[PDB]
Amino acid sequence: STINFANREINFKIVYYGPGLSGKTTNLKWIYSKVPEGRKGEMVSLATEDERTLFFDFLPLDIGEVKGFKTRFHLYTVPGQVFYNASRKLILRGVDGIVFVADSAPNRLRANAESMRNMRENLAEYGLTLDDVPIVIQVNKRDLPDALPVEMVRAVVDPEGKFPVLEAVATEGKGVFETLKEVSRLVLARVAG
Ligand SMILES: Nc1nc2c(ncn2[C@@H]2O[C@H](COP(=O)(O)OP(=O)(O)O)[C@@H](O)[C@H]2O)c(=O)[nH]1
Repeated sequence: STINFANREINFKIVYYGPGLSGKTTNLKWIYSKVPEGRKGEMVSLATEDERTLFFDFLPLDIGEVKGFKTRFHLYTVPGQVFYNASRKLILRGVDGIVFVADSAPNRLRANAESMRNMRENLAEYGLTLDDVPIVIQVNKRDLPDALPVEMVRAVVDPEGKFPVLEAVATEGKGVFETLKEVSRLVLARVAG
C-alpha cells in the first residue's frame, strides 16, 4: 500500500513463506520467467553468510487502472535453509498477502508446521493474526514419489481449513500462476471491500 504518485503506481507486497527448500525461489523464478521484459524490474538477491532474501517487482498484465494508477506487485521470499529469524520477520513488514509454500515430502511435514508457527509468531510482532492477512497454501512437490496426501499437509499448516489450498509442481510451472492469481485476487478483494 505505498502509493507512488510520481510513477502513478499503487504497490502491493506478496510474501512467499514456507520451510527451507520448499520451492519458493522456484515459484518466483517461474513467475519472473513469464513476465514481459518491459513490465518487470530486476530480481534482487541479498545475502550474508547466514541470511538471504530474494525479491522482484512487476506490472501485472490483467490489472486495471483505478483513477489513472497502475498496479505493481512486489514478490518477496527468504530462500534456502534459515539460521536466523530476522530475515523472515523483516520480510513480512508491510505484507499485503502471503503464499505459504508447503513441501509434500513426508520428512518435511514437521518443518511445514514449524514454518507456519514461525509465520504466526512473526505476524504477531506486527500486531497481526492469521485472519488479518490473505493467506493461500500451496502444497508444492506433488510429483514426489512419496508425496503425502494434500489433506495431511493442510492439516499441519491449516488445521481449521481457514485458507484456500492449491497444489503445485513448481519446477514445471504447474500451480504457480494459479497460486499467484488466487492470492492477488484476495489482496485486491480486501482493499476493494
Ligand atoms: N520434485 C520437486 N522438486 C522441486 C519442486 N519445486 C522446487 N523443487 C526443487 O527443490 C529444491 C528447493 O527449491 P527452492 O525453490 O530453491 O526452495 P526455497 O528454499 O523454498 O526457495 C530445488 O532443487 C528445486 O528445483 C517440485 O514441485 N517438485
